[PDB]
Amino acid sequence: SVRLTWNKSPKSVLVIKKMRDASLLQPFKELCTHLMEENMIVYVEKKVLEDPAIASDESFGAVKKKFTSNQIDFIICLGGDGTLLYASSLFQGSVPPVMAFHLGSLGFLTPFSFENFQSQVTQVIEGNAAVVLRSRLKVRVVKEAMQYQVLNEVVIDRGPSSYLSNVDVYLDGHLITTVQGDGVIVSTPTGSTAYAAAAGASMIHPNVPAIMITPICPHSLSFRPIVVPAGVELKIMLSPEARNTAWVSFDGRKRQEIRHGDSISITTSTYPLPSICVRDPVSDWFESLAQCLHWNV
Amino acid sequence: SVRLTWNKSPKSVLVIKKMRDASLLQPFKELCTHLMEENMIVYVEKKVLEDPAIASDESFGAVKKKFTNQIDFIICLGGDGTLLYASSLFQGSVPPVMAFHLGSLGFLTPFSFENFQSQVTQVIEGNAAVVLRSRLKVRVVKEAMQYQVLNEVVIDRGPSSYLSNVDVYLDGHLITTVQGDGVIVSTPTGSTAYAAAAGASMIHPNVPAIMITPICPHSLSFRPIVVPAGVELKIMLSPEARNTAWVSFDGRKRQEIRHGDSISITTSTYPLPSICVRDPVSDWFESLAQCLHWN
Amino acid sequence: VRLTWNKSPKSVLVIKKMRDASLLQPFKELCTHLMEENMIVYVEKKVLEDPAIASDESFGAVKKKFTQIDFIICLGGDGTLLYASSLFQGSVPPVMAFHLGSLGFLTPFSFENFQSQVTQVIEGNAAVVLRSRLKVRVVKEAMQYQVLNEVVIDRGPSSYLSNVDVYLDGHLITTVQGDGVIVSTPTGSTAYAAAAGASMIHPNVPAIMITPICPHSLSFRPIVVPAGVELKIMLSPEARNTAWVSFDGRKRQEIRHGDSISITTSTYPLPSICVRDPVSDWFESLAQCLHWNV
Amino acid sequence: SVRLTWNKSPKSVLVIKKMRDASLLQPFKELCTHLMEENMIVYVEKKVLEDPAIASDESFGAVKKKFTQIDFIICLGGDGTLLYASSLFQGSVPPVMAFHLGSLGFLTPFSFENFQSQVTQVIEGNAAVVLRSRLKVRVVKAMQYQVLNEVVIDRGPSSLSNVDVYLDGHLITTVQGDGVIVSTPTGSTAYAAAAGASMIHPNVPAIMITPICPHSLSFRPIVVPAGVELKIMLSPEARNTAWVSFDGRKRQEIRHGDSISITTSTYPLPSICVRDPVSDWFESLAQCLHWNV
Repeated sequence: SVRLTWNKSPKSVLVIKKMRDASLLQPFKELCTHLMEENMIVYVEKKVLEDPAIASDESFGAVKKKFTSNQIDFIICLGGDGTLLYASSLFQGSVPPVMAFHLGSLGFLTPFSFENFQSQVTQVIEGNAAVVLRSRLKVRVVKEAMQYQVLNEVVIDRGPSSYLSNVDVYLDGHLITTVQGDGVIVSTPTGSTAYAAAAGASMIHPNVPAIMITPICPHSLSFRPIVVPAGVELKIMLSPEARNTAWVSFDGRKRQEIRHGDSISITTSTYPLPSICVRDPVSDWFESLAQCLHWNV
Repeated sequence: SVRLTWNKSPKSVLVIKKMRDASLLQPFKELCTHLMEENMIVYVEKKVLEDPAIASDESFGAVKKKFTNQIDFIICLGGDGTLLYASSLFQGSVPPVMAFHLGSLGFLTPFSFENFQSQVTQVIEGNAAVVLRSRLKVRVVKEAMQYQVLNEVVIDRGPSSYLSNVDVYLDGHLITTVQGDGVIVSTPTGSTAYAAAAGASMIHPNVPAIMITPICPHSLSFRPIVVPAGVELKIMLSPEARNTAWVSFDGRKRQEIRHGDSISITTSTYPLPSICVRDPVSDWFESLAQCLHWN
Repeated sequence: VRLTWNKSPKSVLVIKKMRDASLLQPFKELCTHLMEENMIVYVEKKVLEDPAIASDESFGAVKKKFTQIDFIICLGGDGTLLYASSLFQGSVPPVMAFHLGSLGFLTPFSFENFQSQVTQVIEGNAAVVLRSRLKVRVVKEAMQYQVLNEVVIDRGPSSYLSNVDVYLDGHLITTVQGDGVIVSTPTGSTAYAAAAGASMIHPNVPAIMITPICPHSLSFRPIVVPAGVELKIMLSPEARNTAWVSFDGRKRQEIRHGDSISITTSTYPLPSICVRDPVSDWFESLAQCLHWNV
Repeated sequence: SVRLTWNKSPKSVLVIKKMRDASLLQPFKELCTHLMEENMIVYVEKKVLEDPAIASDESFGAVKKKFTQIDFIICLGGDGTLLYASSLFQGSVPPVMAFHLGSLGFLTPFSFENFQSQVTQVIEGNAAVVLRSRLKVRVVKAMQYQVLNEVVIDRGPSSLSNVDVYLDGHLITTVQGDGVIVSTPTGSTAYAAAAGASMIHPNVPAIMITPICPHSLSFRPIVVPAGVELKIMLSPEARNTAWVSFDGRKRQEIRHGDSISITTSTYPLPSICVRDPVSDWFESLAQCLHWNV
């Protein structure tokens, strides 16, 4: 039940929109006006302020000139479960608190509703609103060097190919299983409702410190989606007696092939992602399950 | 349980080897010598009799010369892939197929290689039980190309990313729109194939039905369904989708399907008969036990 | 599918779900219309004795005209058609099931404009689904049953694992260990069998399902076998305690070491009339009731 | 990485046997003689030393008199003995070492071969342990229970079940079906696994909620933070009694006014690992339930 900690009053706001959506153009204008109305410096993505849709409207040009890594104090995200992934990408270090709004479809990371947004934003800036310290994974891909921070899942699966994958999974140098099938969806508790859920994984509340291992259509019918303690060091590498190679993805981002020499190491990060909740960590998660994924209906 | 009907005594044998396996050389040589001992014409794949392993061994050159709608009986070597190749090579009325498992045992390879001469003589002379395995007549129409599929036809997100939105029409009615990795519409014989890894139930090959199984569906309440055999399926991309989908036929040629393309699936009239070592039922459960660890 | 009455229908057997006030008034409207035509109406003798139906003197006018079955009309959801099969161990006549409120897998017909729908079934030809049933025979150290949805062998007033052997043509296939088994017809694939992880089978597939209840082994999945097979389930000799058998949520009887149960597809199917077609009715039922898509 | 802290050298040992097995009769004699050989008091259940098998054998009568606050627990049997060990210790339970004579379970890491050398290491040296979580359960009609594997609320001698589940005062779900199998991470490999639950390592501090054959096709097992307050009670509608079981112990009947509350206990069960907590758990998966062939 961590409430909040500002230390110094907020002054920098990084507003990130899902883009490529006309429906989000108009609500973006209203929020920026109110945020700019208060004595708060507003950061917006560099590419966002130069789209033809935002450039054509000369009415909004009044505040466009007042826009502007390590000085962001608070993040506002527009969009459902596709924007918070991008927010974590720009912050490999300590990411500030993130408040996500759902305009239409409601996701697992977007509790706040857009109606009466002025009152909700003022409460976060002035008052205290409860947060969930969501866990993240740091993955290192060693080539025979390149870290990543992953919020939902890292997937090691067969890319363009036909043969079943044969990749070995190590847990603290104590090789546990060799998964044969499409792949594995090693994931955080936040990703338990993500693509990992489609593979038969159980749904973990984001306050449970753990790392999940879930196959994608395993060949063995007794292979279950285990979950391991948070502080363990994983290591996934191709088995030496295995034809064809495998591809790795990071929250639906850059895909790079791993061969008989490359190894990926997974460990829980020390820089969590705080997401603000509208009511409380427990009720919002269960409300999200029913409204989005139909947990009980 | 239909046994056998030769009409005329067998004279042509088509032997397919799994290939790319040195362990299959000597048993193949022994079987070919035994078959050539009898007055039976032996057909072997043309590109099989040109490998460096089969060319270097000059001892086998004594019988190498005697090789060669004209096949009466099929002998298969390999596990669960050789019968796929045989079905691919025979788009019409495929003759009876007998499969031998040399090491690993599959769902389509009941016969053991020990005392192979006696088993082959019994199959040729006597009557042995068969399973008339069903196949699918998939037709892909472009904005023209039929295939016969024994295990499964898969429509999934191929060399690309992002979710999939493809519509499934059954007898002209949109039954469902599957979102996820894809769908594994398959025969009962494929119920133990990759369709099984996606959560499908295990259907005995004497059940006349067609299965529909998703690959990691987005909705938690979307269970595999099985539909009557004599149904006409039709899978095509949803109009409100951007990324195209890729279709595979038993792990064979993959072709991307765009908005204007549709695939139609219907039970074939040319089944694949596979001879059983003991009976059509017990062999399936034995294969489930050892091959797949059913319990 | 090409329904022929041979002789025009004259006997109608109406079964109500009972213990439901909401079904009292709709029952009155249908019986008046059915009695309006020159058609003998059969109703269960215990139906016309409830205080609710006796108190209303207005309906007493046609109560006397109630009373070899040619056609069956059912009211209720997924619980009435099971009772309809119970009274007919032989050739059950076609059954038309109405849903008032909740919609089930056995009840396609909507109660609105029931007069037009009933007249079409009586006069015109409608489409039917020949639902498969199981001839279950229990032999002690003989009681024969007909089961439409499922026969379940599981622990009852006790709490321990189960070790029961499943024989298939004398070639015992597995010893299921866990809660039990839900051997069932395709019509029961949208029932308690489905709650155990069974795939949903269209009722035109002629096969028999075997679905465990919480099996102890992780790699043990529901199987479906050809319809014409003879199943035989009996307790394993090296197993303590006993198991209990249920027939569509009906009488339970304990089976001990010497008792065996034999299951075989019946030769007397249950014809259920569909509103549009055998296929699209089933898929609509999946979405509206079991949420197969959402 | 805490391993063990005896503080005071062990002097009291409670040896509990799975019983009802002739194969376990002989190994029981060997261990008790060796444990009594060292200057260490041995406790045995009072009903154990009265069976015809133990009374008839006059050879073992030499030390039968010397049997008699427990400092260390030795268990014989597979996955059925530590449940009995938890029952006798509702407070702080001492370290528990379990031997698998034949069948290999999840709470029984130690093998009986070269037992004497293994016993000396535990008494003298330090061995790694798993602080397994337990659930304190209150049934209010205030009879508490401590549960190691699972508490099950399911239909019993009857024929669906409509029972409500509350989490910190909020109705999270209403489960319809056979019932709910709320369990600890140690119970994830127990009958909770047969219900479709994922397999949780016993070092993950969480509480699992899993249905038993739920009516809805989409009702996935959920796992919640350890320090949360569960409260399960019958729905006001669908008046039919449900039954509650605690690791297969006394099955009670819950009516409309009965409530069951589940929270993580503050008295864990320390089970001694054989080589290390991580590798031992994966070894048990391969042999017991054949996880990935």
